[PDB]
Amino acid sequence: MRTRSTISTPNGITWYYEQEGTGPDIVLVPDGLGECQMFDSSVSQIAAQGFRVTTFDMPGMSRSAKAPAETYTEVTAQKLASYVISILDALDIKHATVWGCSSGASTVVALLLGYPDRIRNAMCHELPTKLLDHLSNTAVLEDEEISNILANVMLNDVSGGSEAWQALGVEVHARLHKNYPVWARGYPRTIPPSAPVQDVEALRGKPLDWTVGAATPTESFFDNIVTATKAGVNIGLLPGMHFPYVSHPDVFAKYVVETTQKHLWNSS
Amino acid sequence: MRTRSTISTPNGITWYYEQEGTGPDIVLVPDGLGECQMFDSSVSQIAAQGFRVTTFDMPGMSRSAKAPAETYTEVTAQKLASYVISILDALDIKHATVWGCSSGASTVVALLLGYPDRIRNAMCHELPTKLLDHLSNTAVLEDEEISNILANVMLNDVSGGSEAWQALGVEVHARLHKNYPVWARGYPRTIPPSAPVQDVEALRGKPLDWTVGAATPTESFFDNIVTATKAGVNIGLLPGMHFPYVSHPDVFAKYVVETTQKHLWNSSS
Ligand SMILES: C[C@H](O)CCC[C@@H](O)CCC/C=C/c1cc(O)cc(O)c1C(=O)O
Ligand SMILES: C[C@H](O)CCC[C@@H](O)CCC/C=C/c1cc(O)cc(O)c1C(=O)O
Ligand SMILES: [K+]
Ligand SMILES: [K+]
Repeated sequence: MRTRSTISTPNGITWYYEQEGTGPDIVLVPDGLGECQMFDSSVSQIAAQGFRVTTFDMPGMSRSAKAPAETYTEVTAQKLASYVISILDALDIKHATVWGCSSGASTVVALLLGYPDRIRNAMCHELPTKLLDHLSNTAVLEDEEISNILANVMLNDVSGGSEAWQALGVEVHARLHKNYPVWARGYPRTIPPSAPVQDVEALRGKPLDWTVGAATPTESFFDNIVTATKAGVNIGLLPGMHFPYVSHPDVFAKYVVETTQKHLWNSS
Repeated sequence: MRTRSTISTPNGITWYYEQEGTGPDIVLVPDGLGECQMFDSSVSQIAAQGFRVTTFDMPGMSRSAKAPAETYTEVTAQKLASYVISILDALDIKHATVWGCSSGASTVVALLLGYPDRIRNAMCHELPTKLLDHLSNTAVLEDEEISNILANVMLNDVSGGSEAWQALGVEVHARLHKNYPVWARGYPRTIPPSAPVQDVEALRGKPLDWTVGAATPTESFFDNIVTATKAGVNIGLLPGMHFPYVSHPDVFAKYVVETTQKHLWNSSS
């Protein structure tokens, strides 16, 4: 029942995407690694509740690598939001619920603020607003050292579940291996300063639901809790750390379905 | 030089207390384990910046164990605040800056709200507001089972620094071993519901500075960040987890000194 295909947008990107289901649109935007196979289990569980679920590899990453260099260098939330609107346009998705973690979180808040008529509601998880020099500094290393450093960070520091992370399988980890240097060179130096959470009053009353990982060290996304609370935005936790859709797919799917259902009720 | 002595209060407690320095009073209230040797390095560093620093073991715990049963059973923030005021009265400490973590955090917020004339400013760290059934359930086990379980929890789950925690040494850990069953039977069922942070508007504008451990899992004191932000109370992080005065004593001491200095400036302003 899964459609697995490609679509070309006039910004030069040939996207790999997947779709499943019929009903209101739910779009799952990847984290910075850009790898939509991380949503595989959850896409079927969400679609089975009466939704059309769409996800895709991000430009320059995995199977969406046929893209111009501007789409995967000096990347900002605003660039990514423009790229996601281009694929929604191409797929004729007029009104979508959106999820994103990491740069995906920055993307979905930029989508909700920038394109309000297009976005039913946004779920953001672990939105990066701080420059971390130790990750910025990986951008100047050789590709093999970047892949080794970041593969270890994901598995041992922020996966929220090392066994589920490894169980993504050899093919996915081979794609991630190639994505690590693209991510290092294009994301950590430019994504955090582009965070669309400088104007707290712009977030107030918006259909935004914000999460942090329950096991994430407090320091990592402390600022997300403070910002959400200042804006009166719903803020809570999902199990695990940076990849709840990998570590806890059934909890993740239930959250996405229940949050979408809450906004469908409110909308009527 | 450090005073190390005992003093009795008319509520029946014989306190073990330590004091060092001259200047404005800073009082370091222990966490639930009630063991003031955890502050030993910090007391000297803080006192050296021009403060009189006082600390003590808590009633029923460590060297303050000669105390009536009411002082270490059915413990609440408000009971602990009344006990701390008793020792501050006994030591003629009229106006104090106070620090506390855990049940100590609940105690210092209860002190600031209940005795505003006595408290210059309060620093609270990791204030418990939720009942945890797995900790409340230790109370029915045998003393040795409680000590073994909670010694392991403190080292592995909340110390913030296994080397520093173990380096407290045999004397301290032998006192903690005896305290674990007292704490388990007296604290976790009654402290969280007593949290004095249910009235958010009562906190607004108060001289309160709130911290959580940087490495603490986000779930543990998520509610503290939310509450502090709702109240407009200063909220930030210290290195480590539940025992920054053990894991990072020099950072802890600098925080206490700088926060006290900030409020001395504001008090004159
Ligand atoms: C206090 C912490 O525990 C210290 C270690 C934090 C480390 O493990 C986080 C690993 C995932 C990185 C996200 C991130 C980082 C960055 O510098 C820029 C970004 O754009 C991102 C992003 O896009 O998500
Ligand atoms: C989501 C988290 O990771 C789950 C694990 C949290 C666990 O490891 C922390 C242990 C520290 C507890 C202090 C405390 C707690 C309490 O419920 C009542 C009290 O009275 C106190 C007190 O007296 O100090
Ligand atoms: K699950
Ligand atoms: K230190």
